[PDB]
Amino acid sequence: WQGLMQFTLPVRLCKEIELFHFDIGPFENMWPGIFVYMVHRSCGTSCFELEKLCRFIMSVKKNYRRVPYHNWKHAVTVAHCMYAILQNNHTLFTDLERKGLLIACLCHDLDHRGFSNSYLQKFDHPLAALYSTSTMEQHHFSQTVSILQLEGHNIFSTLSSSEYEQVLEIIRKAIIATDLALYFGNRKQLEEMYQTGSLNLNNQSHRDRVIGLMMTACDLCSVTKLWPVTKLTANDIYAEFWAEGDEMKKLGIQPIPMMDRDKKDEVPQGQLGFYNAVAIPCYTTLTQILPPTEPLLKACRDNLSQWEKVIRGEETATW
Ligand SMILES: Cc1cc(C)n2c(Br)c(CSc3nc4ccccc4[nH]3)nc2n1
Ligand SMILES: [Mg+2]
Ligand SMILES: [Zn+2]
Repeated sequence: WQGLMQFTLPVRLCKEIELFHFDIGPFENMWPGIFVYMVHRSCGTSCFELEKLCRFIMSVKKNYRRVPYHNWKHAVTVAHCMYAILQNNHTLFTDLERKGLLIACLCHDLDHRGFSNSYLQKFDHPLAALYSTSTMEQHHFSQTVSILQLEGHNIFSTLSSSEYEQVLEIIRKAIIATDLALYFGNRKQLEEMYQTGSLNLNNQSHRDRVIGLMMTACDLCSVTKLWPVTKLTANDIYAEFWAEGDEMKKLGIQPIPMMDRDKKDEVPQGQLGFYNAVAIPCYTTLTQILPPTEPLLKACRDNLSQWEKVIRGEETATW
Protein backbone atom coordinates (compact mmCIF):
# COMPACT_ATOMS: atom_id res chain seq x y z
CA TRP A 1 0.00 0.00 0.00
CA GLN A 2 2.87 2.41 1.03
CA GLY A 3 4.88 1.64 -2.15
CA LEU A 4 1.74 2.17 -4.27
CA MET A 5 1.42 5.75 -2.82
CA GLN A 6 4.92 6.53 -4.26
CA PHE A 7 4.19 5.02 -7.75
CA THR A 8 4.82 7.25 -10.84
CA LEU A 9 3.85 6.01 -14.35
CA PRO A 10 6.87 5.95 -16.76
CA VAL A 11 6.43 8.76 -19.41
CA ARG A 12 6.41 6.29 -22.41
CA LEU A 13 3.22 4.69 -20.90
CA CYS A 14 1.49 8.12 -20.30
CA LYS A 15 0.82 8.27 -24.10
CA GLU A 16 0.08 4.50 -24.61
CA ILE A 17 -2.40 4.12 -21.64
CA GLU A 18 -4.89 6.60 -23.33
CA LEU A 19 -5.34 4.15 -26.33
CA PHE A 20 -8.13 1.49 -26.41
CA HIS A 21 -5.76 -1.28 -27.68
CA PHE A 22 -3.36 -0.70 -24.73
CA ASP A 23 -2.35 -4.11 -23.27
CA ILE A 24 -1.38 -4.04 -19.52
CA GLY A 25 0.13 -7.58 -19.97
CA PRO A 26 3.87 -6.65 -19.94
CA PHE A 27 3.67 -4.28 -16.88
CA GLU A 28 2.39 -6.61 -14.11
CA ASN A 29 4.37 -4.83 -11.27
CA MET A 30 2.67 -1.52 -12.31
CA TRP A 31 -1.04 -2.72 -12.39
CA PRO A 32 -2.01 -1.23 -8.94
CA GLY A 33 -0.17 2.00 -9.95
CA ILE A 34 -1.87 2.09 -13.39
CA PHE A 35 -5.28 2.02 -11.61
CA VAL A 36 -4.31 4.91 -9.23
CA TYR A 37 -3.00 6.80 -12.35
CA MET A 38 -6.32 6.23 -14.23
CA VAL A 39 -8.43 7.31 -11.18
CA HIS A 40 -6.21 10.45 -10.78
CA ARG A 41 -6.44 11.51 -14.48
CA SER A 42 -10.16 10.65 -15.00
CA CYS A 43 -11.73 11.33 -11.59
CA GLY A 44 -9.00 13.59 -10.07
CA THR A 45 -6.40 13.42 -7.27
CA SER A 46 -9.10 14.51 -4.70
CA CYS A 47 -11.79 11.87 -5.56
CA PHE A 48 -10.42 9.51 -2.84
CA GLU A 49 -8.05 9.86 0.12
CA LEU A 50 -4.78 8.44 -1.37
CA GLU A 51 -4.09 6.19 1.72
CA LYS A 52 -7.67 4.68 1.65
CA LEU A 53 -7.61 4.25 -2.19
CA CYS A 54 -4.20 2.38 -2.03
CA ARG A 55 -5.49 0.26 0.95
CA PHE A 56 -8.70 -0.46 -1.04
CA ILE A 57 -6.80 -1.40 -4.27
CA MET A 58 -4.48 -3.84 -2.40
CA SER A 59 -7.49 -5.53 -0.62
CA VAL A 60 -9.30 -5.82 -4.01
CA LYS A 61 -6.14 -7.53 -5.43
CA LYS A 62 -5.88 -9.94 -2.42
CA ASN A 63 -9.57 -10.90 -2.95
CA TYR A 64 -9.14 -12.02 -6.61
CA ARG A 65 -8.18 -15.74 -6.67
CA ARG A 66 -5.38 -17.49 -8.64
CA VAL A 67 -7.84 -18.61 -11.39
CA PRO A 68 -6.67 -18.68 -15.02
CA TYR A 69 -8.95 -15.81 -16.28
CA HIS A 70 -11.33 -14.14 -13.71
CA ASN A 71 -8.28 -12.76 -11.84
CA TRP A 72 -6.48 -9.47 -10.95
CA LYS A 73 -5.17 -9.04 -14.54
CA HIS A 74 -8.78 -9.18 -15.91
CA ALA A 75 -10.00 -6.59 -13.29
CA VAL A 76 -7.26 -4.04 -14.24
CA THR A 77 -7.80 -4.80 -17.97
CA VAL A 78 -11.59 -4.07 -17.69
CA ALA A 79 -10.84 -0.89 -15.58
CA HIS A 80 -8.39 0.35 -18.31
CA CYS A 81 -11.05 -0.10 -21.07
CA MET A 82 -13.54 1.94 -18.87
CA TYR A 83 -10.78 4.62 -18.40
CA ALA A 84 -10.39 4.90 -22.21
CA ILE A 85 -14.24 5.14 -22.75
CA LEU A 86 -14.55 7.84 -20.00
CA GLN A 87 -11.52 9.90 -21.25
CA ASN A 88 -13.04 9.72 -24.76
CA ASN A 89 -16.58 10.70 -23.49
CA HIS A 90 -15.63 12.55 -20.27
CA THR A 91 -18.35 15.23 -20.06
CA LEU A 92 -21.23 12.77 -20.76
CA PHE A 93 -20.56 11.51 -17.14
CA THR A 94 -20.58 12.98 -13.58
CA ASP A 95 -17.73 12.80 -10.99
CA LEU A 96 -19.95 10.28 -9.14
CA GLU A 97 -20.31 8.08 -12.28
CA ARG A 98 -16.57 8.28 -13.16
CA LYS A 99 -15.78 7.29 -9.50
CA GLY A 100 -18.44 4.53 -9.44
CA LEU A 101 -17.52 3.02 -12.80
CA LEU A 102 -13.70 2.76 -12.35
CA ILE A 103 -14.34 1.15 -8.96
CA ALA A 104 -17.16 -1.09 -10.33
CA CYS A 105 -14.78 -2.35 -13.11
CA LEU A 106 -11.88 -3.14 -10.67
CA CYS A 107 -14.35 -5.03 -8.39
CA HIS A 108 -16.75 -6.56 -10.96
CA ASP A 109 -15.36 -10.18 -10.67
CA LEU A 110 -14.29 -10.01 -6.96
CA ASP A 111 -13.87 -13.47 -5.32
CA HIS A 112 -14.58 -15.31 -8.62
CA ARG A 113 -14.05 -19.08 -8.03
CA GLY A 114 -13.57 -19.95 -11.76
CA PHE A 115 -17.12 -21.41 -11.92
CA SER A 116 -20.00 -20.18 -14.12
CA ASN A 117 -23.55 -19.20 -12.97
CA SER A 118 -24.65 -22.47 -14.75
CA TYR A 119 -22.37 -24.67 -12.52
CA LEU A 120 -23.49 -22.98 -9.25
CA GLN A 121 -27.24 -23.25 -10.21
CA LYS A 122 -27.02 -26.85 -11.65
CA PHE A 123 -25.17 -28.05 -8.49
CA ASP A 124 -27.40 -25.89 -6.15
CA HIS A 125 -24.29 -24.21 -4.58
CA PRO A 126 -25.29 -21.99 -1.58
CA LEU A 127 -24.62 -18.79 -3.67
CA ALA A 128 -27.35 -19.90 -6.12
CA ALA A 129 -29.76 -20.27 -3.12
CA LEU A 130 -29.19 -16.58 -2.11
CA TYR A 131 -28.83 -15.14 -5.60
CA SER A 132 -31.40 -16.72 -7.98
CA THR A 133 -30.29 -14.71 -11.09
CA SER A 134 -26.88 -13.07 -11.90
CA THR A 135 -25.51 -15.30 -9.11
CA MET A 136 -21.74 -14.54 -9.24
CA GLU A 137 -22.43 -10.85 -10.06
CA GLN A 138 -24.65 -10.38 -6.96
CA HIS A 139 -21.76 -12.04 -5.05
CA HIS A 140 -19.10 -9.70 -6.60
CA PHE A 141 -21.23 -6.67 -5.53
CA SER A 142 -21.62 -8.15 -1.98
CA GLN A 143 -17.77 -8.61 -1.81
CA THR A 144 -17.18 -4.97 -2.93
CA VAL A 145 -19.43 -3.70 -0.05
CA SER A 146 -17.56 -6.03 2.42
CA ILE A 147 -14.22 -4.46 1.30
CA LEU A 148 -15.64 -0.86 1.59
CA GLN A 149 -16.68 -1.64 5.24
CA LEU A 150 -13.09 -2.68 6.22
CA GLU A 151 -11.32 -0.25 8.63
CA GLY A 152 -9.41 2.33 6.52
CA HIS A 153 -11.09 1.19 3.22
CA ASN A 154 -14.21 3.45 2.92
CA ILE A 155 -12.99 5.46 -0.10
CA PHE A 156 -16.57 6.98 -0.36
CA SER A 157 -16.40 8.86 3.06
CA THR A 158 -16.04 12.29 1.31
CA LEU A 159 -19.69 11.59 0.15
CA SER A 160 -23.09 12.54 1.64
CA SER A 161 -25.24 9.56 2.75
CA SER A 162 -27.42 10.41 -0.34
CA GLU A 163 -24.40 10.30 -2.68
CA TYR A 164 -23.03 7.15 -0.93
CA GLU A 165 -26.44 5.43 -1.64
CA GLN A 166 -26.28 6.73 -5.28
CA VAL A 167 -22.67 5.50 -5.95
CA LEU A 168 -23.50 2.03 -4.48
CA GLU A 169 -26.51 1.82 -6.96
CA ILE A 170 -24.28 2.90 -9.92
CA ILE A 171 -21.81 0.11 -8.89
CA ARG A 172 -24.59 -2.46 -8.21
CA LYS A 173 -26.14 -1.85 -11.66
CA ALA A 174 -22.69 -1.78 -13.40
CA ILE A 175 -21.52 -5.11 -11.82
CA ILE A 176 -24.96 -6.78 -12.42
CA ALA A 177 -24.77 -5.61 -16.07
CA THR A 178 -21.61 -7.83 -16.55
CA ASP A 179 -23.98 -10.87 -16.37
CA LEU A 180 -23.90 -11.72 -20.12
CA ALA A 181 -27.49 -13.14 -19.74
CA LEU A 182 -28.60 -9.46 -19.35
CA TYR A 183 -26.48 -8.17 -22.31
CA PHE A 184 -28.71 -9.62 -25.10
CA GLY A 185 -31.86 -7.76 -23.95
CA ASN A 186 -29.90 -4.58 -23.02
CA ARG A 187 -28.30 -4.29 -26.49
CA LYS A 188 -31.57 -5.06 -28.35
CA GLN A 189 -33.31 -2.17 -26.43
CA LEU A 190 -30.37 0.22 -26.99
CA GLU A 191 -30.25 -0.71 -30.72
CA GLU A 192 -34.01 0.11 -31.04
CA MET A 193 -33.69 3.37 -29.03
CA TYR A 194 -30.80 4.38 -31.33
CA GLN A 195 -32.42 3.39 -34.70
CA THR A 196 -35.74 5.16 -33.70
CA GLY A 197 -33.83 8.31 -32.50
CA SER A 198 -35.43 8.07 -29.00
CA LEU A 199 -32.09 7.48 -27.14
CA ASN A 200 -31.66 10.33 -24.61
CA LEU A 201 -28.52 10.30 -22.39
CA ASN A 202 -30.39 12.75 -20.02
CA ASN A 203 -33.03 9.98 -19.59
CA GLN A 204 -31.77 8.02 -16.50
CA SER A 205 -33.31 4.69 -17.76
CA HIS A 206 -31.42 5.21 -21.12
CA ARG A 207 -28.20 6.21 -19.26
CA ASP A 208 -28.39 3.02 -17.09
CA ARG A 209 -28.64 0.91 -20.33
CA VAL A 210 -25.69 2.80 -21.96
CA ILE A 211 -23.62 2.22 -18.77
CA GLY A 212 -24.59 -1.48 -18.81
CA LEU A 213 -23.35 -1.81 -22.45
CA MET A 214 -20.08 0.03 -21.48
CA MET A 215 -19.69 -2.62 -18.76
CA THR A 216 -20.14 -5.46 -21.39
CA ALA A 217 -17.70 -3.68 -23.78
CA CYS A 218 -15.02 -3.38 -20.99
CA ASP A 219 -15.59 -6.99 -19.66
CA LEU A 220 -15.16 -8.36 -23.23
CA CYS A 221 -12.29 -5.98 -24.23
CA SER A 222 -9.66 -8.81 -24.64
CA VAL A 223 -11.26 -9.24 -28.12
CA THR A 224 -10.33 -5.52 -28.87
CA LYS A 225 -6.52 -6.07 -28.43
CA LEU A 226 -3.97 -6.81 -31.16
CA TRP A 227 -4.37 -10.42 -32.40
CA PRO A 228 -1.47 -12.00 -30.43
CA VAL A 229 -2.70 -10.56 -27.10
CA THR A 230 -6.37 -11.58 -27.79
CA LYS A 231 -5.15 -15.08 -28.76
CA LEU A 232 -3.06 -15.43 -25.52
CA THR A 233 -6.05 -14.33 -23.37
CA ALA A 234 -8.32 -16.89 -25.16
CA ASN A 235 -5.90 -19.59 -23.74
CA ASP A 236 -6.62 -18.36 -20.13
CA ILE A 237 -10.43 -18.27 -20.80
CA TYR A 238 -10.31 -21.94 -21.95
CA ALA A 239 -7.96 -23.00 -19.11
CA GLU A 240 -10.73 -21.88 -16.72
CA PHE A 241 -13.72 -23.24 -18.74
CA TRP A 242 -12.04 -26.70 -19.17
CA ALA A 243 -11.25 -26.90 -15.39
CA GLU A 244 -15.05 -26.43 -14.75
CA GLY A 245 -15.73 -29.18 -17.36
CA ASP A 246 -13.26 -31.46 -15.49
CA GLU A 247 -15.00 -30.69 -12.15
CA MET A 248 -18.37 -31.66 -13.72
CA LYS A 249 -17.02 -35.01 -15.10
CA LYS A 250 -15.87 -35.84 -11.48
CA LEU A 251 -19.49 -35.07 -10.24
CA GLY A 252 -21.14 -37.39 -12.86
CA ILE A 253 -22.33 -34.43 -15.07
CA GLN A 254 -21.04 -34.05 -18.72
CA PRO A 255 -20.14 -30.42 -19.74
CA ILE A 256 -21.08 -28.25 -22.83
CA PRO A 257 -18.40 -28.48 -25.59
CA MET A 258 -16.89 -25.07 -24.66
CA MET A 259 -15.93 -26.46 -21.21
CA ASP A 260 -14.78 -29.88 -22.58
CA ARG A 261 -10.99 -29.94 -23.20
CA ASP A 262 -11.57 -33.04 -25.47
CA LYS A 263 -13.48 -30.67 -27.88
CA LYS A 264 -10.59 -28.09 -28.22
CA ASP A 265 -10.86 -28.46 -32.06
CA GLU A 266 -14.23 -26.56 -31.90
CA VAL A 267 -12.53 -23.42 -30.39
CA PRO A 268 -12.09 -21.41 -33.65
CA GLN A 269 -15.74 -21.86 -34.72
CA GLY A 270 -16.77 -21.23 -31.04
CA GLN A 271 -14.93 -17.88 -31.13
CA LEU A 272 -16.53 -17.04 -34.55
CA GLY A 273 -19.96 -17.71 -32.90
CA PHE A 274 -19.03 -15.61 -29.83
CA TYR A 275 -17.86 -12.66 -32.05
CA ASN A 276 -21.02 -12.87 -34.29
CA ALA A 277 -23.58 -13.26 -31.42
CA VAL A 278 -22.00 -11.09 -28.63
CA ALA A 279 -18.82 -9.00 -29.31
CA ILE A 280 -19.47 -7.42 -32.81
CA PRO A 281 -23.11 -6.45 -31.94
CA CYS A 282 -21.86 -5.03 -28.56
CA TYR A 283 -19.11 -2.76 -30.01
CA THR A 284 -21.35 -1.98 -33.02
CA THR A 285 -24.10 -0.55 -30.74
CA LEU A 286 -21.57 1.19 -28.38
CA THR A 287 -19.92 2.96 -31.43
CA GLN A 288 -23.37 4.16 -32.64
CA ILE A 289 -24.04 5.66 -29.12
CA LEU A 290 -20.43 6.76 -28.26
CA PRO A 291 -18.71 7.43 -31.62
CA PRO A 292 -15.25 7.88 -29.94
CA THR A 293 -15.34 4.13 -29.02
CA GLU A 294 -15.03 3.17 -32.74
CA PRO A 295 -11.45 1.76 -32.23
CA LEU A 296 -12.95 -1.08 -30.09
CA LEU A 297 -15.24 -2.09 -32.99
CA LYS A 298 -12.42 -1.86 -35.64
CA ALA A 299 -10.13 -3.99 -33.43
CA CYS A 300 -12.97 -6.49 -32.70
CA ARG A 301 -13.60 -6.86 -36.50
CA ASP A 302 -9.81 -7.38 -37.07
CA ASN A 303 -9.79 -10.28 -34.52
CA LEU A 304 -12.94 -11.80 -36.21
CA SER A 305 -11.03 -11.85 -39.57
CA GLN A 306 -8.10 -13.51 -37.66
CA TRP A 307 -10.43 -16.31 -36.30
CA GLU A 308 -11.73 -16.75 -39.90
CA LYS A 309 -8.04 -17.11 -41.01
CA VAL A 310 -7.57 -19.82 -38.29
CA ILE A 311 -10.81 -21.62 -39.45
CA ARG A 312 -9.66 -21.82 -43.12
CA GLY A 313 -6.18 -23.07 -41.97
CA GLU A 314 -3.94 -20.00 -42.56
CA GLU A 315 -2.69 -18.92 -39.02
CA THR A 316 0.98 -18.43 -37.83
CA ALA A 317 3.19 -19.90 -34.99
CA THR A 318 2.12 -20.11 -31.26
CA TRP A 319 4.52 -19.86 -28.25
C1 LIG B 1 -13.26 -12.35 -23.81
C2 LIG B 1 -14.19 -13.52 -23.89
C3 LIG B 1 -15.39 -13.55 -23.14
C4 LIG B 1 -16.22 -14.62 -23.21
C5 LIG B 1 -17.49 -14.70 -22.46
N1 LIG B 1 -15.84 -15.67 -24.05
C6 LIG B 1 -16.42 -16.88 -24.40
BR1 LIG B 1 -18.06 -17.52 -23.77
C7 LIG B 1 -15.60 -17.49 -25.29
C8 LIG B 1 -15.72 -18.85 -25.88
S1 LIG B 1 -16.84 -19.02 -27.30
C9 LIG B 1 -16.68 -20.75 -27.56
N2 LIG B 1 -17.74 -21.50 -27.94
C10 LIG B 1 -17.30 -22.81 -28.05
C11 LIG B 1 -17.95 -23.98 -28.44
C12 LIG B 1 -17.20 -25.14 -28.42
C13 LIG B 1 -15.84 -25.13 -28.06
C14 LIG B 1 -15.20 -23.96 -27.70
C15 LIG B 1 -15.95 -22.79 -27.70
N3 LIG B 1 -15.56 -21.48 -27.39
N4 LIG B 1 -14.49 -16.69 -25.50
C16 LIG B 1 -14.65 -15.59 -24.78
N5 LIG B 1 -13.83 -14.52 -24.70
MG1 LIG C 1 -18.08 -11.58 -14.25
ZN1 LIG D 1 -15.35 -9.95 -16.00
